[PDB]
Amino acid sequence: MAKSYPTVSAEYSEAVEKARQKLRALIAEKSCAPLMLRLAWHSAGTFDVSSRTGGPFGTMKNPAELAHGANAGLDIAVRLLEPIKEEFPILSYADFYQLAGVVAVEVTGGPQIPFHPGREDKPQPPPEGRLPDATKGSDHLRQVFGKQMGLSDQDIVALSGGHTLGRCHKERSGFEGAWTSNPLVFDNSYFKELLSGDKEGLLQLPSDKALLSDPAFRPLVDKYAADEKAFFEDYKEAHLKLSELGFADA
Ligand code: HEM
Ligand SMILES: O=C1O[C@@H]2[C@@H](O)CO[C@]2(O)C1(O)O
Ligand code: NA
Repeated sequence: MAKSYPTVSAEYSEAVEKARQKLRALIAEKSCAPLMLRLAWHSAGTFDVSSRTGGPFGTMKNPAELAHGANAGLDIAVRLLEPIKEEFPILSYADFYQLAGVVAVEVTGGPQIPFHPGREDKPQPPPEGRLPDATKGSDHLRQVFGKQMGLSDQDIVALSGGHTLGRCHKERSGFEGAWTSNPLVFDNSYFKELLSGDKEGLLQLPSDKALLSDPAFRPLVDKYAADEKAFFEDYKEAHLKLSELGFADA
């Protein structure tokens, strides 16, 4: 009941469904689901509840936001998706990029995340510096996900499981390597690799390791490593919340 979703036209809803189908095909065919999940997350994760600035309002299309250091490489994702966007002028970029994130999780075998249309494209990007710093720890994660975005500790641990997709690139973040042996498969392997310690061929960031030493985060890592269904349930809830920060609040 925390949300009151806007009414959109039948034509808007039809465009969402047709765009979903085109996104499913493109993301699968080009093997770019991890990049598209990162696009949606960096679009949404800039929300700050105290000022109600940032969040999933289409501003990743803005070259000034693409130039943020944390967003290196997301210009590739924006350009890959633009041919589909041009077929759906009625849709906001805000909705379109969050739909891409939902589809990315779907096509890699993850949960079905609900999607509610109607986000506005806002003119001003957030200030640079809202997103989490991979070199920091649990206090920082709580400041960013908790105090800025308004999400819970469970949400932090479940959303970190998104690193079951993809990898770090030396020219983008500067880190290099994949978290899992199956970077195009959405499963609970991220938590299993965390628990087993470091191993050759795989990467862990300091922010990942912070989940192991924190007394509230660690039981959730244990849970998700043992129970993929529980991970999918909590991930679905957290991604839905993330994708709607600042949107349709009652
Ligand atoms: C918890 C704090 C987080 C930190 C510190 C963090 C940091 C990073 C870094 C440094 C990269 C590498 C970028 C590159 O070099 O290409 C990355 C990639 C990625 N992030 Fe995270 N991230 C966090 C949370 C999340 C969340 C919440 C999600 C989505 C639910 C997510 C999804 C991804 C994905 C899928 C990739 C791989 C992208 C690709 O393969 O192109 N991350 N993240
Ligand atoms: O998801 C992704 O799409 C890119 C594609 O080139 C293959 O791997 C990538 O570099 C990626 O991980 O960013
Ligand atoms: Na994986």
